[PDB]
Amino acid sequence: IDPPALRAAFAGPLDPQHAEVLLSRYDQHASRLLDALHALYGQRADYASWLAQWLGEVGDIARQRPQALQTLDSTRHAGWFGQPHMLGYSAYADRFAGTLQGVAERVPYLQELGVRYLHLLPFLRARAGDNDGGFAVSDYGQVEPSLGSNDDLVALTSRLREAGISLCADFVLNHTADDHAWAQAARAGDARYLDYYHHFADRTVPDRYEATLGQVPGNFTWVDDTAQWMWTTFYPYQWDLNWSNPAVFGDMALAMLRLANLGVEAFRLDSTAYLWKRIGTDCMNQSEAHTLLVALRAVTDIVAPAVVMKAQAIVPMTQLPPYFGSGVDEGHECHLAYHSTLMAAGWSALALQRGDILHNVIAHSPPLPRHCAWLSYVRCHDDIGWNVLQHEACGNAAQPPFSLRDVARFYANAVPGSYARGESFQVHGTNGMAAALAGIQAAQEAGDAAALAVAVDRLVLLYAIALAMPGVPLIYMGDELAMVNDPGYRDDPHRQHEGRWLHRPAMDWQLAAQRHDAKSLSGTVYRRLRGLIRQRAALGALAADQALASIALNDPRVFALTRGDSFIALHNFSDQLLDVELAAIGVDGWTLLAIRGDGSIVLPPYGVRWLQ
Ligand SMILES: OC[C@H]1O[C@H](O)[C@H](O)[C@@H](O)[C@@H]1O
Repeated sequence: IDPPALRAAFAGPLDPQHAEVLLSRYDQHASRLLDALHALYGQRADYASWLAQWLGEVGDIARQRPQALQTLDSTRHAGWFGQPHMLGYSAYADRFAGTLQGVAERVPYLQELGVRYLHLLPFLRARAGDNDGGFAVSDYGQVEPSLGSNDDLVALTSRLREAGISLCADFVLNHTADDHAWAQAARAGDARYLDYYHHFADRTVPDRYEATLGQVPGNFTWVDDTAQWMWTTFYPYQWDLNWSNPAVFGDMALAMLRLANLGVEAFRLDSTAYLWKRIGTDCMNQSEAHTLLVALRAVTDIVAPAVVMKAQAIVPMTQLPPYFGSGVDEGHECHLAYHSTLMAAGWSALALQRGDILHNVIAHSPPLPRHCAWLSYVRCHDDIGWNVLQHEACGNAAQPPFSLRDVARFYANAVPGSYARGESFQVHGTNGMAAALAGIQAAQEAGDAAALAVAVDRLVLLYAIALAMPGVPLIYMGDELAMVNDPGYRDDPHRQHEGRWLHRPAMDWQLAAQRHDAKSLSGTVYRRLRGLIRQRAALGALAADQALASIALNDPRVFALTRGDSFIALHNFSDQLLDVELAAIGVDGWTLLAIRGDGSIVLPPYGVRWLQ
């Protein structure tokens, strides 16, 4: 409890030329950091010494932050990630361009699309053999050799930065691969690193925990080398870190800052809802898990304020707001959170031709805290998790119930008339590319030009929705070219049995070349999306600090989304021509060229109209 001594510990390693700005930020945020750490570790006898030692290390890393990034830290404004020009892209570096140097040479492509936020999937050193597509991390401080070197990472972020692109990287902080140095040291008998994990000799403690835990068989894995049961929420080769140990917090905070110093500007906080373990509970979305994130945010506010934290928490709407900070800490936790509820409702709506479901989600979308926004999306590297919509599926006063079962069966083409070509993964989730799910694949396979045109309208409709949202709209690699499924995985050696590869294709650069050709399918999709991106960028009304709402319409097939007080986006989720009367939405304005009026607004099947 000696603030000046802690401040001195942090200040020591800083250089005089760059100590004032840093110390100024420490002075305004350090208290929140110390309060969070006290709540978590304050009772431990080793707390004070650990704290002063770690702060010194933090100071040393702060000092090492390249000048260009320190400059960014000082010039970037809070809320920068929510400006209308922000557009995201998510891809595997290997699938995209093979290696990190390859990705850097494709930046022009990302620049032309209008990308300003690039999420590269797990590219840090991963477990030998199976590693869940990189999510079993074995070194948080080093790039996977098959992808390149840390030098290539620095050259990539420097290049990205020039093009106005912020690299988002996964920070898998809940668990590490079981061949991570810490885990190997544990396996070797080091009690210091064994304690970086949750380990038990008998199933005595594990069963008590098992009493209230939900399983993502069981939550523990026997390990001969440590001769103990290790907590393994996900794959058996992924050991849950012990965040109740101050050392784990310290070292993980340092790893995060080292990544920030390599150019990482955004952190996708993986499985962040499982961070805190307490018997008698489901060990999910725990109070302390949020305190951990508040502490990591305070660390970034001090050392690398240009960076943002994004929660990866695929949970129902009601459990997302706390990720932006609750009560006293609102605005002091994560900057972004995935709006998975919206993503699943978009597809549910499309399959059911029901815009009322989207009115329901937006109408109930909790208002964003200042300087916080949503990561809106259509697809990603995982299966579509329909269960986050359990609550909305029950219906309410305005929206009758809908069937998650039927929605999943429709996209799995397990029902007669479906234009979808996804596959059930495990209500089981759905695998498949956006174009495969919206009808593009089926139409191409039937060589049915009319159906193709309509399928194209459906894909665009879903993306138009994400693009009108407050935050970062994230395009999943290849959707901009309407790439379809990749059944090749069923032929690949050690990849069959992992159905998600169906929607993890290697980037098709020939298709990409066709983007110029407006008569081609890829070129048609690319142009429609670019048009929305272009219009979005010019609408200050779409900035994340402007309101988001939805006007209740009595025609269930329509969805009216509003931003601020000047923008309205109209959507027809059915295959019928219909119209919306100006009365119902109180308008008479300009029709945006996503491509005026005092007459009703006619919407073609699956059409979208942006009005100012
Ligand atoms: O635990 C492993 C899982 O972590 C996250 O949920 C990733 O999004 C998913 O792709 C991965 O399989």
